[PDB]
Amino acid sequence: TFGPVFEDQPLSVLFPEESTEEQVLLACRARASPPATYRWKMNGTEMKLEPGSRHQLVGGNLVIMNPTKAQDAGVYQCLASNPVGTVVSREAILRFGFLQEFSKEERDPVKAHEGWGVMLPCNPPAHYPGLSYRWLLNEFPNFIPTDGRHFVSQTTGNLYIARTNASDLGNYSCLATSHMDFSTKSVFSKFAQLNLAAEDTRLFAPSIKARFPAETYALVGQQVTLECFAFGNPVPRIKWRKVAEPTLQIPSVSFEDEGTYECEAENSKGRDTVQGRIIVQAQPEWLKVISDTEADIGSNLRWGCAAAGKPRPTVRWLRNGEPLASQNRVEVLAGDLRFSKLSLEDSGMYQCVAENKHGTIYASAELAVQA
Repeated sequence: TFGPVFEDQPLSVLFPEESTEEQVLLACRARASPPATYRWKMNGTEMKLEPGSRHQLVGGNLVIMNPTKAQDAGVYQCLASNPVGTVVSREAILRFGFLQEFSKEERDPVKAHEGWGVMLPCNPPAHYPGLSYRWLLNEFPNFIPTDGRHFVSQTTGNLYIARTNASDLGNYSCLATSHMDFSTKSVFSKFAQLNLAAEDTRLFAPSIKARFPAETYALVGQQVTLECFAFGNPVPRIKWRKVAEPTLQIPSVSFEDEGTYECEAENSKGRDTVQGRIIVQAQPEWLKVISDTEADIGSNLRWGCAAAGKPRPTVRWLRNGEPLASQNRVEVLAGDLRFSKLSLEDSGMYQCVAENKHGTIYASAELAVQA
């Protein structure tokens, strides 16, 4: 006979607001002898799963009836125990995917001058997760092309023109698109009128008005997009370097791509520059983990775990899914479990828990003290 070994664990779920399914599963199972009983935790609080209930346990599996952001969004964790002891699953995040439509309330007039640079605000509906942004001239689907006189941000979704013309006269609408697992959804706004008053004849050294953060935090492998677009006359040219498009794309980052990046808006009259720093981070991943150990009574044990990733993660310890700190019999150091002479009250499940700002991983094993 033996203690619980996880055969499947809950993974984070993006339940789309809408949906046909009137429920949401969070999987969990463990092989154990005798058969393993299950418990659940939400946001750190334990779950009441009861008879005539809405939070239903189906043999290890958590099934939540009619889920809502306002009631169900959060962090869930499975707990698998039997006479031998408890182990705890990875945390799974339950999030809700939605996109509202723009207000049927008309847009604020945005009037500028010909030759002047002008920004048109998207100001988009409530949404999760992040969106694509395109803009529309007069009708649908009459798209604005991104060419250098035009720029649509993928943060704010605001349209930018560096210099206005006679060709830019018309009505404008922001089209927000959400991409999720089984559905794309595009919503667009009421049409704002761009009025263009008397032509300015003057020239302006470029001013960057679409910047990118002082610092940008990304994981290894992530796509990275820094935005840099500038007002100016004549139409400024975007230049990038490490210390020719307005957005610098990094298809998959390695650690080398860390450092200060510089954007140069430069027309013939001057140059505006902007500097930001990319920090390359990484998830905790298991370098070494504890194994099911069979030990004699009164013996000693050197147990250990270590994890990679930036920043260097912190190794916790759990006994039967309970925060373990150093105590009479047991010694604790970062990722080290030293048993100063074993008792039978040690025969249980143990886990090491490595974690940083980016994630928390788990590794478990059974201790069996024998005579």
